[PDB]
Amino acid sequence: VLSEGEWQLVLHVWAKVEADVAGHGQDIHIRLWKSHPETLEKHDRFKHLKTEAEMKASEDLKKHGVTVLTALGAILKKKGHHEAELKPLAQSHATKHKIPIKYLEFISEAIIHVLHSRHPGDFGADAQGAMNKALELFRKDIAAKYKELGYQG
Ligand code: HEM
Repeated sequence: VLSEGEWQLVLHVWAKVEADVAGHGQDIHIRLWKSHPETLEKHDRFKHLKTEAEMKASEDLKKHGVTVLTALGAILKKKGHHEAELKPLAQSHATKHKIPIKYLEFISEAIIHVLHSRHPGDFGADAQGAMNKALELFRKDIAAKYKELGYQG
C-alpha cells in the first residue's frame, strides 16, 4: 500500500496528464510499440500503421488512448480502492484481448517514460517511485483477477 504522500505525488503528476490526455495517450502508445513491437500485434487495426506520423494522424488511436488513460486515471484516483473499476478491465484483458502481465509491465514503463519526458519538474525520483508503486499495485491486483478468471497471464 502507498503512503498518502505517495498517492499525492501520483495524483499531482496525473493532473498534468489531464491537461492533454489525448497527446499523452498517443505518446504512450508510440513509445510502447517502439520499445516492444510485439505489443502492437494485439491491435488488429493499429498494427497496419507504419510510421510515427501515421500513428499520430490516427483518430482511432487517439480516441483509444483517451479511453485507456481514462480507465487508468479512474483507478489511480481510488488510491488502491479500485476493485470495482479493475474487475471489468481484468475480465476483458484476460478473457478477450489476452494481454499478459508482462505487456502491462511494458506499458507501465512507457507511461513512466512519457511522464518524465514531458513533466520532469513534477516527476523526479520520489514521484517516479510513487508512480512505480501505484502501477505495480495495479498490475498485482490485475494478475490476481486474471488467476481468478483462469488466465495465468
Ligand atoms: C494501463 C493499462 C491498460 C489499460 C488501463 C487499458 C484499458 C483499456 C480499455 C478501457 C479498453 C476498452 C474496453 C475494454 O475492452 O476493456 C481497452 C481495450 C483493449 N486493450 Fe487495453 N488497456 C491497458 C493495457 C493494454 C495493453 C498493454 C494491451 C496490448 C499490448 C492492450 C490491448 C487492448 C486491446 C487489444 C483492446 C481492444 C481493442 C481496442 O479496443 O482497441 N491493453 N483497454
